[PDB]
Amino acid sequence: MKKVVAVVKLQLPAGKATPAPPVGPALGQHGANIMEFVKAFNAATANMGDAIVPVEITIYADRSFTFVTKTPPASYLIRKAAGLEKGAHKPGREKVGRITWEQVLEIAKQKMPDLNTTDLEAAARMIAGSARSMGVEVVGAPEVKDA
Repeated sequence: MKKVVAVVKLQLPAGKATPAPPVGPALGQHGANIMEFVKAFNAATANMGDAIVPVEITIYADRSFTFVTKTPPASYLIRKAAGLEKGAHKPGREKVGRITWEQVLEIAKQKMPDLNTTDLEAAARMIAGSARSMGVEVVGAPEVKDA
């Protein structure tokens, strides 16, 4: 028994997971608990939705699998900072989706723990611009003449 003894470096599909992974035995022999493995996975990938995520299941001989990923594209925290209850629907004049500049920033800041990004303006345009993709507006974005 020592520090990290097995690292499962590979891709994994959010949700759409099952007792039939490429590892299975290569992971089961550990003795741990498969269902537990998948549970925490599926359970988190389910809490976030089905998708694809690169992971390196850091397994320590003490029989412990360290590994957690999340932070969906936008709706992740946008859902709150925005204000989407039921969701999208037929066109309407109600107009919804208003996030503030600082809020999208902080949300666009911790968004890159070690990603190839450090420019606020980039991550900003991402969360914001992405919002534009989705269908939201930012209360902060000067670019219109007053006359």
